[PDB]
Amino acid sequence: PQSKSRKIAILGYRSVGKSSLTIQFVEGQFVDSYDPTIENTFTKLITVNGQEYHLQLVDTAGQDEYSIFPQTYSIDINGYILVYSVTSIKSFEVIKVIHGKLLDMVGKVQIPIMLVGNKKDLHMERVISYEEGKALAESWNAAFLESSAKENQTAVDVFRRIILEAEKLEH
Ligand SMILES: Nc1nc2c(ncn2[C@@H]2O[C@H](COP(=O)(O)OP(=O)(O)OP(=O)(O)O)[C@@H](O)[C@H]2O)c(=O)[nH]1
Ligand SMILES: [Mg+2]
Repeated sequence: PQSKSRKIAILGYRSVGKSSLTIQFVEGQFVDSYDPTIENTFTKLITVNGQEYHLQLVDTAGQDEYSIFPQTYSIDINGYILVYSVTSIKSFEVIKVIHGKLLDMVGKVQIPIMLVGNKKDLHMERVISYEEGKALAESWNAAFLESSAKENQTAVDVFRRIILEAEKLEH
């Protein structure tokens, strides 16, 4: 099929850069301001290994350890991008919680999860190492990657990887 349609949900603690990361991939530029997100939805094309896709990304509202995981993100989503900020020990802690909640609701289903460490560029304020994010991602059997909403290439690879992990379970 010339074109496949896959829906992606982007979850994580507030201000980690879910929007920026998404904007970078879709529009191509790095938005420098900060407007908390209620929920934006972009539909962009992207080819992964010759297969073109009609990617529908759901850039969700930041969540914290207490917030309840929304049910519409619980069904009919082909892949999840769980992102956190390497400049925040808090985003990392919260992501572990959101991951568990996600798995609960999704029931016993083979849904592809991918962990992303954002703000790779903010060297001076990095508080989490690469190896720590990796370990976690390995505890989940999820593809791990670090990225920078300013480094467009790293933003494209995040969404490219989720597709890659998607097709894997399908097959
Ligand atoms: N230096 C740097 N700043 C970033 C990066 N990614 C995001 N930011 C900044 O982090 C702040 C918040 O980014 P957002 O994309 O709004 O984060 P968010 O998770 O969408 O925010 P919520 O919708 O509330 O969850 C903004 O100032 C972004 O410009 C990055 O890779 N490097
Ligand atoms: Mg936002």
